Amino acid sequence: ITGTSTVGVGRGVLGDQKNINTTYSTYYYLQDNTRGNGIFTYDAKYRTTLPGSLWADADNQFFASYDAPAVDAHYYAGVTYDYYKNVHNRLSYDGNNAAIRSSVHYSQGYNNAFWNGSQMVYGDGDGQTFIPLSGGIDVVAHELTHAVTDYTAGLIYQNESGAINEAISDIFGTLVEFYANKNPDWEIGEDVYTPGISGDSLRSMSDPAKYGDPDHYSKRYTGTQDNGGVHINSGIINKAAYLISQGGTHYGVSVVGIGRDKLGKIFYRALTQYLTPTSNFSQLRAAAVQSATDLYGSTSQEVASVKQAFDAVGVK
Ligand SMILES: [Ca+2]
Ligand SMILES: [Ca+2]
Ligand SMILES: [Ca+2]
Ligand SMILES: [Ca+2]
Ligand SMILES: [Ca+2]
Ligand SMILES: [Zn+2]
Repeated sequence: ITGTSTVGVGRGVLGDQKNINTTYSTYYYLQDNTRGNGIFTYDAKYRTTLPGSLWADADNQFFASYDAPAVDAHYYAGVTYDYYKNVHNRLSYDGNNAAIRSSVHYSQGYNNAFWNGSQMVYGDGDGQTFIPLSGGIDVVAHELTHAVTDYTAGLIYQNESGAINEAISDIFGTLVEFYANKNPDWEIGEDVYTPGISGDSLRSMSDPAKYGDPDHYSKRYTGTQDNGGVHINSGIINKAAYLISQGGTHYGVSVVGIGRDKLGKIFYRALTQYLTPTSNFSQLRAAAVQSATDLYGSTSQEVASVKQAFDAVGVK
């Protein structure tokens, strides 16, 4: 990890070639010195001990199929870092250029990725439900957005707070996907979910109900599974964010879209200035309204659209 900065080349999960920032010191390591205090990618070697070994490669070429998840975790973490820096003027997830660490090849057949409070972790999937999860830029950015949330609002991962936490990760995962401008959509995980099946995804922001997730507060899940429905009730907020950006009429309520850039600015402000660990949906609405008010004025279209969107999904 002390060495010379260089640039290697490899192929990612989906077979695309990309340049990656590496560090040379006997081996070439997946250590990007160009961004903050660095982006580091580790090999968990099919175990669950973390972080594993800093990824070392003999020739700075990453075309082996074992390499692909590392390439994409390393690259997409850099893209995510760039999004936050360039769009929101935020230096890494803590605002002080904290090193970003990811481990790939976690466990065997593991159909998930997560932020664990210290680092990102990516399974390879079982090859049927998922292919390696770092192949999805929205997934990567979703996970690194959990780190942002943890250092800012600190939304507890349960019940309504947790659903907001999840939605924020989907929202910013999608915004990063649009920033990178590679096949962007309002779906989550499409690139890595069900390689056998075209056109599906893990979750939809444009139509959460496509996969049985609620799109109105009246349909919220009230039981105990999934920490009180954090991945289920996120759909209510996701739909609201989609409406703020894109517009539409939902349960008879019409929303004029204000676009993705303003969506991002409003929700970033809400997250960093107004939300707290125990914020519920009604407080999110208030925070988003206040944020839009701060940015655009109390009689703006932007404020009106935020109100309309939350009315559309039944959040007062
Ligand atoms: Ca190599
Ligand atoms: Ca091997
Ligand atoms: Ca996409
Ligand atoms: Ca997507
Ligand atoms: Ca699929
Ligand atoms: Zn999440």
